[PDB]
Amino acid sequence: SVDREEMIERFANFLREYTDEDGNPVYRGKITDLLTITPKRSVAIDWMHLNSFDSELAHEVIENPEEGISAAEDAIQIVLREDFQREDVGKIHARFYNLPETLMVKDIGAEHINKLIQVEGIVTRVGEIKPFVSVAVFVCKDCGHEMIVPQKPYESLEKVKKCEQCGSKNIELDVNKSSFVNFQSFRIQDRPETLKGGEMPRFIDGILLDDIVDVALPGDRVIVTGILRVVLEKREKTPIFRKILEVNHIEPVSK
Amino acid sequence: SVDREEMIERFANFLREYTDEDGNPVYRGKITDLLTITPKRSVAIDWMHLNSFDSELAHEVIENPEEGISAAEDAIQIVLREDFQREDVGKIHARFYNLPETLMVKDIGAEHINKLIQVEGIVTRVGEIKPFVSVAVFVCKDCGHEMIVPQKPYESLEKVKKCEQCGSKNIELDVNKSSFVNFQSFRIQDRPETLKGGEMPRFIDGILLDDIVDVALPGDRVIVTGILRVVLEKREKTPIFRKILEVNHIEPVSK
Amino acid sequence: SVDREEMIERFANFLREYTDEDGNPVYRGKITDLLTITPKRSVAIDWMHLNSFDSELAHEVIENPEEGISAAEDAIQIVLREDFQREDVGKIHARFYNLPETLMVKDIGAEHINKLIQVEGIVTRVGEIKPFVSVAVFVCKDCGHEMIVPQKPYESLEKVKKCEQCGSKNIELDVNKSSFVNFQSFRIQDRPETLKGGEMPRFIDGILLDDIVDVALPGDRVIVTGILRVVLEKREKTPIFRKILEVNHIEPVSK
Amino acid sequence: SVDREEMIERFANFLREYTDEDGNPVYRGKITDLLTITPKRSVAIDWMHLNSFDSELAHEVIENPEEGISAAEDAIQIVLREDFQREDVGKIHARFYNLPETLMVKDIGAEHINKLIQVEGIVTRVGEIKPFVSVAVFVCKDCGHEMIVPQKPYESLEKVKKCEQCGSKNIELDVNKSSFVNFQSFRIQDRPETLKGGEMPRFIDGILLDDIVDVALPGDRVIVTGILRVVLEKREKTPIFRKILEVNHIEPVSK
Amino acid sequence: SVDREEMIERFANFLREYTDEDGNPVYRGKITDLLTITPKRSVAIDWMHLNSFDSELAHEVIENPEEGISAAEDAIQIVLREDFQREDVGKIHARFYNLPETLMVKDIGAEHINKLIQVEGIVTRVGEIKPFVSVAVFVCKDCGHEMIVPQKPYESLEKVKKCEQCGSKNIELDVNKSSFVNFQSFRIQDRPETLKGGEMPRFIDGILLDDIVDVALPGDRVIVTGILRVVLEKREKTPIFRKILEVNHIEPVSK
Amino acid sequence: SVDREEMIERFANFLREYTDEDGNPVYRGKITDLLTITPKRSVAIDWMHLNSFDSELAHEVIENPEEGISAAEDAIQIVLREDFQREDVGKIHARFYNLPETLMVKDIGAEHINKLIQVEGIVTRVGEIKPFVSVAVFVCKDCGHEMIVPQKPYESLEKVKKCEQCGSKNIELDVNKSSFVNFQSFRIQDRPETLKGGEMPRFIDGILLDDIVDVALPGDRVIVTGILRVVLEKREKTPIFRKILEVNHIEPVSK
Ligand SMILES: [Zn+2]
Ligand SMILES: [Zn+2]
Ligand SMILES: [Zn+2]
Ligand SMILES: [Zn+2]
Ligand SMILES: [Zn+2]
Ligand SMILES: [Zn+2]
Repeated sequence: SVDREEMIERFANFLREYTDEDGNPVYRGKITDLLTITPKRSVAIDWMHLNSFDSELAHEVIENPEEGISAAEDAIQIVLREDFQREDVGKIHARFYNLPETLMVKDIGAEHINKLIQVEGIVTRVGEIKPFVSVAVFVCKDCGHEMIVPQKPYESLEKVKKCEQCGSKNIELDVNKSSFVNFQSFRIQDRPETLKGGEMPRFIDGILLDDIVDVALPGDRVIVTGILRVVLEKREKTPIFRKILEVNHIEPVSK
Repeated sequence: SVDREEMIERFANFLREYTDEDGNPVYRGKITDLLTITPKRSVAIDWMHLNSFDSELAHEVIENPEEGISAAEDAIQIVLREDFQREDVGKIHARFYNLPETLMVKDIGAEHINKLIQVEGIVTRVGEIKPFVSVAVFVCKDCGHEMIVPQKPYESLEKVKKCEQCGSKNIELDVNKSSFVNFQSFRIQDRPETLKGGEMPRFIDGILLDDIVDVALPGDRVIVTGILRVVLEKREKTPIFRKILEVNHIEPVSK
Repeated sequence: SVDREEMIERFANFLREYTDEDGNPVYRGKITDLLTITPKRSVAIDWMHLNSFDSELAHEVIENPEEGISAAEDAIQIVLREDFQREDVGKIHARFYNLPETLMVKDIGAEHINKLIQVEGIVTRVGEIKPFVSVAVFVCKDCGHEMIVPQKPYESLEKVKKCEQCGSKNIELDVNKSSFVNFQSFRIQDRPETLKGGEMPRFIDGILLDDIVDVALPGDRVIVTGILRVVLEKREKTPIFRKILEVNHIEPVSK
Repeated sequence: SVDREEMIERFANFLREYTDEDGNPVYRGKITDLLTITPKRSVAIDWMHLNSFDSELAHEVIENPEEGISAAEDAIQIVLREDFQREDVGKIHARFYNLPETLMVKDIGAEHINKLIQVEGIVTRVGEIKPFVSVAVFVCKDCGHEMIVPQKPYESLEKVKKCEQCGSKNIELDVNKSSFVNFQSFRIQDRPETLKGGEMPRFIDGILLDDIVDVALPGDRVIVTGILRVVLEKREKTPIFRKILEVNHIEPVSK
Repeated sequence: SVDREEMIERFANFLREYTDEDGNPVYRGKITDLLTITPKRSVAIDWMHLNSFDSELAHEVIENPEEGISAAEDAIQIVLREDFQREDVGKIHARFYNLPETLMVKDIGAEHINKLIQVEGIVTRVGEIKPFVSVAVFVCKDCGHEMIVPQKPYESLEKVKKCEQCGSKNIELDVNKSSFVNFQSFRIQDRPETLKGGEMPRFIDGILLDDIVDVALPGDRVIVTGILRVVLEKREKTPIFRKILEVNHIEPVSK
Repeated sequence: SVDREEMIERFANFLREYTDEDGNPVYRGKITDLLTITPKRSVAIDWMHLNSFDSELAHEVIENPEEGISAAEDAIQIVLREDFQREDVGKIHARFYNLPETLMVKDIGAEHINKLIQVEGIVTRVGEIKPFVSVAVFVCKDCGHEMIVPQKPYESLEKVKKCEQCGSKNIELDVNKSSFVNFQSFRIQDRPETLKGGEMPRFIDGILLDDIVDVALPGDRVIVTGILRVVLEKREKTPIFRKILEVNHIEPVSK
């Protein structure tokens, strides 16, 4: 594998040095679009650009999308600070698109768990848009100590009943110090055009966070990139799992 | 930010010194209307008046509506005592209206949590009117000690199983010493006129207390000001939240 | 307020000394009607009579109906013993009627909790008639000690898991030593004649005990007097309350 | 009241000495009918006979039907042993009929709890016939000790988690040593002939044990004697009760 | 009663010595039919044969069917070993038929609990055929000790949370060492021919094990012999019971 | 029985030495087909081939399919390493087909528990395809120790609340180190052609793992081989069991 520390360096270097056919550093341009009047909160990164620049790294985001995306996001922060003199910008997402192989909902299985995959499909359902705690801060009601606990949208809420410093059992979730972002579920199934003869469309539930929330409604067909995540079924006692697609990138397709 | 102590002083000074086009101190007049035969229990404050008089403070009520409204209410109490020789008047509400930006139900999201927002919409549902304990007094059944515990209409009831003085586990809610006000839920969604082409109306549940209860019924379109509050969903184990609008001001709009 | 001890003295003196236009002590007469063949178990008291005789006390029953009615009932017991030579008569109810202001079901709110109110309305529902334990006696299955615990018809049953004398956890409810009276729920809402133009009738659930049970059925319009009581909603975790009218006096009205 | 010990003596003396118009000791005859080929398991006792012979005792069965019926049943056992030389006969029921006042289902209330009452009515429902443990024997799975615990058909099952001798928590219900009798529920309501003008028939659930099980079906109108018993409603937390009629005697009436 | 030890001796002697009209020992013949190519797993025993040979014992199987059937089955095992030189044969059932009195479903009651009864009726329902653990073997996951716990098809599963030897709480049900047989429920009610004039057919649920499973379907009228067993109703807190017929012998009847 | 150690040796020798009519070692060929471009993850083994080569072993897979299949799979791994110089190949399934006796769904019973059986039938239902943890790895959140716990698709998930090394109660399921395969339920019942005259089709639920998942849909008639497994019914307190067929081999049949 590729070191975390090192992976960032190669991502920084990719952003600032990759050029298209005419020599324009495209990622410089994109990183610039984070600074305008009505800015963007994320950088869409074309996998093919990355693969042509550093294919070893390109493969490591599909194999380890977690440390990969995190590395890229740190890198974006670096070039902002070093090259644009901007430190006080928020979380900026790294959103990879246009992956080598694009598979169908029916093709998704155990061999994808924790790996970035591209999926074509059609949106069947969309949730209402609720707040998610991306980072919860628990404050000790007694000694006043603060504890930072990042959360995961597909997992359950990780509380902490005991104070890490004084050890009192009087703790609460501090909504002001905590970090919320918009959250939205959606369902996506295989497109009935690519199927049948008497076949059954399979589906997959997925989640959308922050800036990519609300991009789609029922009927829209889409290409989405994401991580395939598993979580045990309701009862929490069967060795069988429920699969959710933590979306990293969406875009419509003109039918 | 602005100090609590200081924030009150600026609010007092705003109430007694702000004048309209002709020089009538309007808030003096309003504070006066608390003392008539069939009095009012609140002072509607026009944000624009405030902004023109002290814009730093005006912005601090939208950013910190909790300490802001509380400050204003204390100030009302001060001018009553100092300028009208009235101390025995009850809780008088500070109700801010006419905010700079007025957003739609569909626009409400994580970025509004704990911030005063203005919302235009249409009332879909209204609850029946129940008593709420705005302040509960728990009395020790054993040593007879009294404990004051203010409540929040959107949160759950905060009991106290242990006596703060003698430490006995025999305590009850004393309905006479406790403070009740009327409570009423309502639902408000985006107005179908400002939507569609095939779009879905989003909604938000909201709460009404004391003097503003029962001001509206299903069908009425309204402009409401309030705080966007979050509370975890039923199960209390998912890091996803339910959003409620603790209303600070309502008024109809003649359709 | 008025002392409990003293309040009784003034009620005794009201019963035996108040006379109508011709000088007949009406309450002497009423107290007498408790002693006939098919006696009554309560004395209806006309508020106006009381107000004209002792208005300070008359106001204290509307403000403190609990200690007020209780005081009056003790007084009845006194005149029975002192003036009729009767000690072995049961609980005799004090039932106040004809109060100064008579409000509607829609007018009932937080500002009435624990205060005697008069309400006009129409009966929508009536419960089946069940036994209520007005006074429960718990007996220790071990040391045989007896403990008296008066109950409230709108509250839940107050048990006692521990023996007050020997401290054994083997206790039961002794049905023979305990005191039961008939109990009956009913619903009353605003009369559709005093409403609408497109308005919604509000309702209130209420309870009837002992001699006043079974006085009314669905369709009958009535004027009832009673105490407005609150109790938390099902879950027992929301600071919102359910309101029940513990009836102190009912009478039909010929429509 | 009348002593238990003594009450038996007067019952024995009633059975063997009471004579009708011609001098036949009727209860001797009845007690004799317990000994034939297809015997009876109970003695029907005509209240009027008893009242004319010993009215003090006759009133004590209506006031204390529990110790009264029990006394009578012990007495039957005495005359069997002393006068018929029969000891090995089973439980023989004392079943009182023809009481002074016969009231209607709608008349039944809190003033009857634990008192023998006569009721006329019509059977609406009958249960299927299940076994009831009239006496449960619990055996210690460890030290083999036996404990006798009589049960009540309207109450719940009284277990015993702890051994009275060795104190082990390994105990079970021994079906062989335990005593079972047939049990059958039924519903009886006021007869529609004795009602209306727009009136609602009230009902009461009742239970039948052993030899009187299966005596009636839906449609049959009956006069039943029995004890009015109370037991708390489902939740077991409201001071309101459910009333059941533990039947002591039934007989049809030719409509 | 009759001793267990002794009871077996008389059963052995019955099997090998009872002869019909011509002197053929019929039970020798039957015991022989356990040894053929497609053998039987039970010996039907005609009660009348037994009664004529040893009526004291014949009555003890109707009074104590549990120790009686068990005794007979041990005896079959004895003659197999002693007279046929066969030890490795499985559990062979003793299935009694043709009892003196044959009663109807509606006649079955508390006076039959734990006694072999014959019943005529018609099959209304039959369960699907599931495996039952006739003998469960629990193995200690820690010290590897094995514990044998015979089960009852009408009772619940008797686990054992603690190891009888080392006392560890890590135990599981070992499916390989445990003994399973086929199980099948059925319902049988009184035949509508032997009823009515406006009468209601009563029913009884029953169970079938091992070789007698699947012998009947809905519509078939049958004569079954079995034990009447009781078990408490769902809640497990009312002293009322549910009755099930543990079938010991079935046979069709040509309608 | 046959030793585990030894059983493998005989299986290795069967794979590499068994030849058909022309002398081609068929299993060499099959093991070869695991190595191509789009390889297979299992070796279908024809029972008849095995029976003709080593019938003692052939019978031991039907009697002990668990240790049998496991032995065969180890053997496949041996020939791969020793004869193909391949060690890094995954789990490869041993899938036995064409057994001596092929029985019907209605014929399946307690006498098959834990034995490989062949079943003909028709597919009625098929589950959606979920991930199953074939091997769970639990990691200690405290001392970082790893524990391997193989799971069973028909059983429940076997957690481990205590750390095997440090003994901390802070443990979680590590999805990355854990092993997942696709899982799919299906229902199969007797074919209506081989039945009736007024007969009822019986059914059996079954499970498919890994490479054999998704091979069939409702309507397809099939011959499947598998293990008959039992597991207690929902409540987990009745000695009755639910039967599931852990499929070891499927194939369609052209109707
Ligand atoms: Zn702390
Ligand atoms: Zn205290
Ligand atoms: Zn005690
Ligand atoms: Zn014991
Ligand atoms: Zn052990
Ligand atoms: Zn550890």
